[PDB]
Amino acid sequence: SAVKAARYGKDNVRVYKVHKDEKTGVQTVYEMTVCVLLEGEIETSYTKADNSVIVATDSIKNTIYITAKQNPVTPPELFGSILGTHFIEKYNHIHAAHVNIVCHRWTRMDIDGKPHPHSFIRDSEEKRNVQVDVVEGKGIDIKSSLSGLTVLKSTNSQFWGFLRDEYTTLKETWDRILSTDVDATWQWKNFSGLQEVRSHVPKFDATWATAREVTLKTFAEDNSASVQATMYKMAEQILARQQLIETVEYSLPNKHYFEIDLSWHKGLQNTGKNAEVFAPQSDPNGLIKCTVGRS
Amino acid sequence: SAVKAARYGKDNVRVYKVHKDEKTGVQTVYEMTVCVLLEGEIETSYTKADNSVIVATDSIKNTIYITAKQNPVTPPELFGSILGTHFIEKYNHIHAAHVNIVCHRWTRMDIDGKPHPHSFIRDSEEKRNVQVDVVEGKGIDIKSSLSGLTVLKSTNSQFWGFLRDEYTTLKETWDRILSTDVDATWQWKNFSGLQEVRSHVPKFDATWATAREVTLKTFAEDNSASVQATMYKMAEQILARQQLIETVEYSLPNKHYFEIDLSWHKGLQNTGKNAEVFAPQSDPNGLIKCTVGRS
Amino acid sequence: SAVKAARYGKDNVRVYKVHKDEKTGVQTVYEMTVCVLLEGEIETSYTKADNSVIVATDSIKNTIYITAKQNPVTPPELFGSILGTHFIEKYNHIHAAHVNIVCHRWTRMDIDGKPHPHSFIRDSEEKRNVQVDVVEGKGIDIKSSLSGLTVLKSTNSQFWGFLRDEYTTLKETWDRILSTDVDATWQWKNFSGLQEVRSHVPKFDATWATAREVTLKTFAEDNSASVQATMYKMAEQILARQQLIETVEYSLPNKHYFEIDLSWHKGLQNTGKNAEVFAPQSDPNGLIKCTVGRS
Amino acid sequence: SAVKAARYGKDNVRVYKVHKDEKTGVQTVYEMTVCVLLEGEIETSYTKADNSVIVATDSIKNTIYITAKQNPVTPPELFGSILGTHFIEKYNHIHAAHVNIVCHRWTRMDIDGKPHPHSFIRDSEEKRNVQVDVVEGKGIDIKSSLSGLTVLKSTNSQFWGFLRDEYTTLKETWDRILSTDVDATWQWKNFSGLQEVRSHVPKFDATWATAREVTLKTFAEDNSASVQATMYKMAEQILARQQLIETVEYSLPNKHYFEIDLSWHKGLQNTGKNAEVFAPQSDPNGLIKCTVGRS
Ligand SMILES: O=c1[nH]c(=O)c2nn[nH]c2[nH]1
Ligand SMILES: O=c1[nH]c(=O)c2nn[nH]c2[nH]1
Ligand SMILES: O=c1[nH]c(=O)c2nn[nH]c2[nH]1
Ligand SMILES: O=c1[nH]c(=O)c2nn[nH]c2[nH]1
Ligand SMILES: [Kr]
Ligand SMILES: [Kr]
Ligand SMILES: [Kr]
Ligand SMILES: [Kr]
Ligand SMILES: [Kr]
Ligand SMILES: [Kr]
Ligand SMILES: [Kr]
Ligand SMILES: [Kr]
Ligand code: NA
Ligand code: NA
Ligand code: NA
Ligand code: NA
Repeated sequence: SAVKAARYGKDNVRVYKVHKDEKTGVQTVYEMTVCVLLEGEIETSYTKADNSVIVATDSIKNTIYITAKQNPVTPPELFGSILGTHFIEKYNHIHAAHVNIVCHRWTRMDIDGKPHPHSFIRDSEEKRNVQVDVVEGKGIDIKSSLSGLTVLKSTNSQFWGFLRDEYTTLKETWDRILSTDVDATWQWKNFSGLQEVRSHVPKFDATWATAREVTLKTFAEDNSASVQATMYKMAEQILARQQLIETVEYSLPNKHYFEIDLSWHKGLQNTGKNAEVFAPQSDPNGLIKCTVGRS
Repeated sequence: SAVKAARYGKDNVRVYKVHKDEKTGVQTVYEMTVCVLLEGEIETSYTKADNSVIVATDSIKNTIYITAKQNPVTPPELFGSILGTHFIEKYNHIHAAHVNIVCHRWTRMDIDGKPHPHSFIRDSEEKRNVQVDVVEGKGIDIKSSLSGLTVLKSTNSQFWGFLRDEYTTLKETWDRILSTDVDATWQWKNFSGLQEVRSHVPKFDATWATAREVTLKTFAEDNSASVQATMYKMAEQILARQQLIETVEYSLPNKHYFEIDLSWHKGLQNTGKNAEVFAPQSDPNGLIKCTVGRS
Repeated sequence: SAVKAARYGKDNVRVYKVHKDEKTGVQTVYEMTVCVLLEGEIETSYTKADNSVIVATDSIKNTIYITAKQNPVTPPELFGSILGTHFIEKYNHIHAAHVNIVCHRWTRMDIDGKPHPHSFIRDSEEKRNVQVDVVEGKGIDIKSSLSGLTVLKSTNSQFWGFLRDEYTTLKETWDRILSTDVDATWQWKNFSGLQEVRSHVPKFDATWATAREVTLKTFAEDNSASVQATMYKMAEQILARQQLIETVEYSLPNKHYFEIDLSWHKGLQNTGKNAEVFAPQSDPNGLIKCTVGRS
Repeated sequence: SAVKAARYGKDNVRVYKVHKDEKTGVQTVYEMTVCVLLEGEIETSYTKADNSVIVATDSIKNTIYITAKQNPVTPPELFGSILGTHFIEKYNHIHAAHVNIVCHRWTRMDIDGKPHPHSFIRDSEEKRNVQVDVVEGKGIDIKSSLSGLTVLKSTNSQFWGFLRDEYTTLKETWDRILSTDVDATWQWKNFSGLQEVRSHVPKFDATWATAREVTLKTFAEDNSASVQATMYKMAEQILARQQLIETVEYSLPNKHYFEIDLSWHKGLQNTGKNAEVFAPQSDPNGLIKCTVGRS
């Protein structure tokens, strides 16, 4: 046999960091979950019980904490790039570092209409994520995303004109509920190394803000022909707004809300124009995916 | 043997309702998960295979949908009271209905600074709940709550002066992180029936808003001596603000954030005044509970 | 205001223990999750920032580990009794200790038909639990349970003869699927203290084994008239087999499996006697509860 | 912009099927969760609101049920191949079908030492899965796996000889706990179509049984130098036992169990040879991955 691929490291590393402005008293918090997996000249750890090539996962954990103490943890694209660059530079035999970061929301509280200096709320389970692949001699590949952004519109969604054959029961509709959990990813141009990442730092927060704003506005305003058509509009607008993005990917469940025919009970009218009460369906769910790039 | 207690019904009934103002075009959505369990002269269904006393759980489900079509679903205290009253009035042999409702957030989106007429975001996993126990001849007992309200403050929490003996390792602290998931319950005066509930309807939304506001402000502003001391302040203020509440209950995890001593690595200082990077602990967690009533 | 009830402590304490027979080489493992909440003369911690009455939750955690090192962790009824007795004896002002234990399965592997001395499998997510309430001057109240025991029978379940009115759509059936997650609790006679618990130690494992055996056999063999009727048979048999049990409680979801009418497609027959393919329903679910005691 | 990749379909389709031997009375059950995502000449559904190219996800759901009624659902590799072949054959413009199946355990109960004809237990949360990619003109690519197989050994695991530098705190050990959740995947030789899959049908159940047996025996018997070394032994043995497998992949968390130093309390000895009570760590966790192929 032989090792065809191998990577290893530490997953599920929870990290908090606080910044304290000792002049204003304003504190700012950051919380993430980090995974770092390494690749390199490590096959003998698998084939010959050769632990000498292993940077222990415990040491990778220590390194995450140390790196967070010594550097900014925001934007996550930068932190992940710093962290991944450390492992390929420090260890000659390590040739790739794959850094995944999930950023958790801690939004400053407003108390009596004033932002509080040191109190925060988890205002959504929505995450901001990065995948940063630092590959020796091949630069830094970053995928940024938002996920867990759960939305619903109560009208201005349609679905008609689809293929109809002997497997089809679905009725056409000109007015339905549309709800999803948005998972949106933007793939950056390859960066040559950490200097190039640092040169673009403001673009990371700005492009996440653009992606989120476009997602929400297009969802709210598009009189949707399908999930497919609406998500494509989101992607095209994000590409138009940031030239350093190569592709935008969406992965969207269609979280169905079924009408409930109540006409069997006292002639109650609860379908079509009279539909008020619906049954949210936990499963199954449509799942619609697109990757959009330039033409 | 004999049946000492019995209740049965339908759990996990997902319900959506929309309101459409056909004059303004503004739509408003409501989503909940409902459980209804009944009690009464039902023991023979258990002891003698006598299904004649069973209102089928499927029929209880149907009834939840029908009741949502025929009545307001807000405030949940009212909906639950309507629903529970239906079962004890409709069925002579049913003597109690226990209605639990979890309300899911669908907050109207603001698009370009204007509230959108029909688009919503799940802006938090925080729930608003009710437990409505409708007991024939004994009125309606309501417990209202908020849950899943996750908060953190980065300073202005202390914990010193606790008992120290041979089981104690914990260091006293005058400056720590405090984070919790708030579960706060207010117990209403017994209501004699549905008329009395309806007579107090505006108090339900107002008291939930008070409970939430007091929770957030007291958490943010109290230089906390302990979870115990802070939560008591919340409860006392809520009781002072609504005379129709008899008790307030809090159940709070202390979601610990541990300092990380990095002095083994290059003398890095990350404890005490220099603490910036922390390890959030998933488990174990302190769990602190109080029920507060009038003196 | 005043404190009407209060309890506090440490939840979600994960504990492993190994026993090593250094003569045979056979190792045996135990894994649990423990919660200990204390009550007593603690109100001033809530009302006056008086931490002197607080046995820190961190110290409660330490105590759980220490107690596991110094005593058997099995049966859980005994461990919980030891642990709870410690807090009310050690601390004059602590008057109750509420100990919850969830026991996780680690079943010894059989390798080439021989039990392995030190390798284990999590052979089910089924738990064995205890709730041990140690109350100074009032002894030790134990509730034992099994939970998460998920079963299905493909026939020999019926449901007919239930109440039919204008809310009813459910068809009677003489042959359906029945599936549930068993939560079964047996409540012991009050014990006067730890000596009395210890005097009954073999009964704990024997009664858990009886409860499990009766559950499985009655589920498998009863041509069920309803969940209600079948669960009552389980409870009555357990009471008949252990006189030191006062009550048995079951809480059972009816995890519905719906027929799928396929007659719209090529006349396919998939209902009634021809039903082969079903749609498991995630929600809603019936929920049926009984507490059975002696007559 | 332009569509670079697109796939869509129905996820989370729960399916049960029963087989009834009407001669012996023995019933056998199967339960799965299915996802089917299609690719093909579908870009205009995204770019031009052209729903004519969409086989509705609802219709894909119907098709899963119909296919389960008309064909065996076991082995899952065969069912998935049938299902995926249907979509690329039925629809000229659909060129790939990606079928994921998770198989849930329903193990026949033994009652009084005899297998019961129609009662089953979910004896583990362990899954058997397939990923079947049916690509028009490119055959059928199958990845089979087992997942959620949770194991622990209490000794005969070591970890020493790893890289030690200024980031390292981990102590070498010659005797530790090892616990993981096994995710093991075997990748089949490409099949030309459904006939070739059918020609190998017995190999699917046999190779899953081999993979599971080798996993358990190697875990139990290897005096492990590392997760890396042990998992490689598993993979090499599986490749040696089935020539129609090209690669074996393992993904293994190292679910850490930490010693607890209790020497601060009464000199209690709970480390090294005296270690009995451990703290299972929920997070972080090592994560170790290998893909092994022939040399
Ligand atoms: O927007 C939708 N897209 C689809 O592909 C689909 N299929 N059924 N319903 C659907 N809704
Ligand atoms: O606020 C707190 N309350 C307690 O009871 C406690 N125990 N350890 N830490 C604690 N923090
Ligand atoms: O066993 C059952 N019990 C019930 O109470 C019920 N109601 N609907 N179906 C049911 N099945
Ligand atoms: O088996 C192990 N492999 C590793 O790579 C490792 N790192 N820390 N501990 C470890 N244990
Ligand atoms: Kr962080
Ligand atoms: Kr969308
Ligand atoms: Kr609702
Ligand atoms: Kr608090
Ligand atoms: Kr244990
Ligand atoms: Kr049952
Ligand atoms: Kr199935
Ligand atoms: Kr392993
Ligand atoms: Na390198
Ligand atoms: Na009644
Ligand atoms: Na005491
Ligand atoms: Na085709």
